Amino acid sequence: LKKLCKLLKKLCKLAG
Amino acid sequence: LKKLCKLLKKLCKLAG
Amino acid sequence: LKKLCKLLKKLCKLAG
Amino acid sequence: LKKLCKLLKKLCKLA
Amino acid sequence: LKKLCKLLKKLCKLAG
Amino acid sequence: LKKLCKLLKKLCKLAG
Repeated sequence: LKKLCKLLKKLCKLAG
Repeated sequence: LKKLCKLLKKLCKLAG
Repeated sequence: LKKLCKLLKKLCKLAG
Repeated sequence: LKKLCKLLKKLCKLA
Repeated sequence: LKKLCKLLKKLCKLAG
Repeated sequence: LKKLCKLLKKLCKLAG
């Protein structure tokens, strides 16, 4: 999923 | 495994 | 996203 | 929960 | 990486 | 945390 992969990416950015 | 769940929880905590 | 973390938390809880 | 697990299964399988 | 895919698979297996 | 995110990015980049 491109949606699952976009959400994981935004979780990483918000956490960093 | 119990380590992965700990990192996923902390990622979310920081993300939030 | 809040649901992903929420689904990931349930996944980790059921597994432990 | 189960759809996510298949998406994860599908992600690892697609890589 | 191959180790991540293995734990995710274990997390799901156990959680069901 | 940073390692997990780097791996997830790759999994997502390799997958598509």
